[PDB]
Amino acid sequence: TQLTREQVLELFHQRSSTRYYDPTKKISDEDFECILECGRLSPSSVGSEPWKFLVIQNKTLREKMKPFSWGMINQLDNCSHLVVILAKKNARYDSPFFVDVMARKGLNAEQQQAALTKYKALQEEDMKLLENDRTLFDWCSKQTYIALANMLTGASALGIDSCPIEGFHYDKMNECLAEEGLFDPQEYAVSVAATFGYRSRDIAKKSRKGLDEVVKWVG
Amino acid sequence: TQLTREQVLELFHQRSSTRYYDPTKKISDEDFECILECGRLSPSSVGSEPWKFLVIQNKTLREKMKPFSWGMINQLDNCSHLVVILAKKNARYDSPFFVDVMARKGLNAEQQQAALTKYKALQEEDMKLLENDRTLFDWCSKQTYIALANMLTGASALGIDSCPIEGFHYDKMNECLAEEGLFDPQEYAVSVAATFGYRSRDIAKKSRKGLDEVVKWVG
Ligand SMILES: Cc1cc2nc3c(=O)[nH]c(=O)nc-3n(C[C@H](O)[C@H](O)[C@H](O)COP(=O)(O)O)c2cc1C
Ligand SMILES: Cc1cc2nc3c(=O)[nH]c(=O)nc-3n(C[C@H](O)[C@H](O)[C@H](O)COP(=O)(O)O)c2cc1C
Ligand SMILES: Cn1cncc1[N+](=O)[O-]
Repeated sequence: TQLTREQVLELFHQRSSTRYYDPTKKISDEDFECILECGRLSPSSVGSEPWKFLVIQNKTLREKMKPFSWGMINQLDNCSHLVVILAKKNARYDSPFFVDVMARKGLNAEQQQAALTKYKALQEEDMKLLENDRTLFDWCSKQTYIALANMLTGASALGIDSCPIEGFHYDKMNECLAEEGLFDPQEYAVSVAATFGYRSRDIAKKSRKGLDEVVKWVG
Repeated sequence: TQLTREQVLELFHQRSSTRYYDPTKKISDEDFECILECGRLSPSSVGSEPWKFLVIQNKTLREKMKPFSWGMINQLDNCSHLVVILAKKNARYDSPFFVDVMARKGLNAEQQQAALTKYKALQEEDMKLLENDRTLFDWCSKQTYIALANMLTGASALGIDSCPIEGFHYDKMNECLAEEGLFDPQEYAVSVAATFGYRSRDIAKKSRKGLDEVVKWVG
């Protein structure tokens, strides 16, 4: 809630991508719903919250993922928890989805007419999102990477390890989770995944480009 | 480094988007560098780190932004620090950019060949990123939203308020920054921005969809 600079830097050095989990250690129900709160509470362009979290604990569905999920093939066998983050498809400014967003903010017919104009200008001319489905979807998916990041960091502050995952066939992952009836494929699609658990190896050392290469100061 | 579930929950609850900053209060050099380290230390797909952070402290450059940055037009004057995050354009697997990525990990001719095969599978087959230029830029831009999230969370842990920013004309933010020589527009493009400072009003109440509609457990 309040940390020193030393405690902050150590929080982000200690967070590593964990490829090897101890299958004997499970995350408690309490710890993991806290990790999920970190995602839920995440900021979100125009409060859109365009995410759904699938917690994949069924072991046979994990096995069914392995043939197309080379980026996590062994982690699927040993991680405590697997989260697949979906992102909202077709989140147009004039959609029922954004009517839900305005309703959660209590906007009158006037404030709605102002908000929709702002949504429209953000989507249509600021960010050029309405070119095709993929560009609008990728806008929501970006918001979900905020939720992903916060879940990795909250987990690590709880002493729980994690690993973000893009290494899988996205079309096959979308099909397989839709055929289990886990989400409506016209409404949502897979954005990114993450495993969680307790590492079985030492933390690898951070390798990054230096601060002088990634930062540019304009005084 | 290690918090409790209540500590973690308030760390993410206490962060909110600040639209009103105290022009009298400035972030320390040491406090901000630690914020920037939270970004630098963020995870990224295949270690790509496809970001650059422009810290816009120049006051008259901030003024040029106001005509096309309605999302932050009040914050521009009073915020302590403004960061504009760029994402790499054309980060193709076979590009010089990924030679740097492989170099930073010290990969032999055989290890580079395996890594190149994995990057190609990821980009062409799994995520279908080579459809056009926007799909590939939007992938790198997603990674930058991880960096963005961690900087907001690091700020909040240091007592520093923040607001993430998409409310500007991207076309005109790009050209304004590129014509002033701050990045190469064929190599990078604006992804998202964020202000940092100390709030001048009260923290508004968190409003989020309930955990029971954003989470679906699969047993
Ligand atoms: C969105 C995203 C997707 C990633 N996908 C995978 C993956 O499928 N499998 C994996 O082992 N690592 C994956 N990584 C981890 C990166 O390779 C890792 O973040 C990077 O090499 C830096 O290492 P560090 O996170 O340990 O600091 C992914 C990272 C991100 C942010
Ligand atoms: C990527 C991103 C871009 C945003 N752009 C803006 C913006 O331009 N101006 C602004 O005032 N708020 C902006 N917001 C803030 C959101 O409106 C805010 O996160 C959301 O309404 C939830 O409120 P909270 O962050 O206070 O919890 C942005 C949020 C995100 C994550
Ligand atoms: C992204 N990805 C996919 N497979 C492996 C990775 N990695 O980040 O090393």
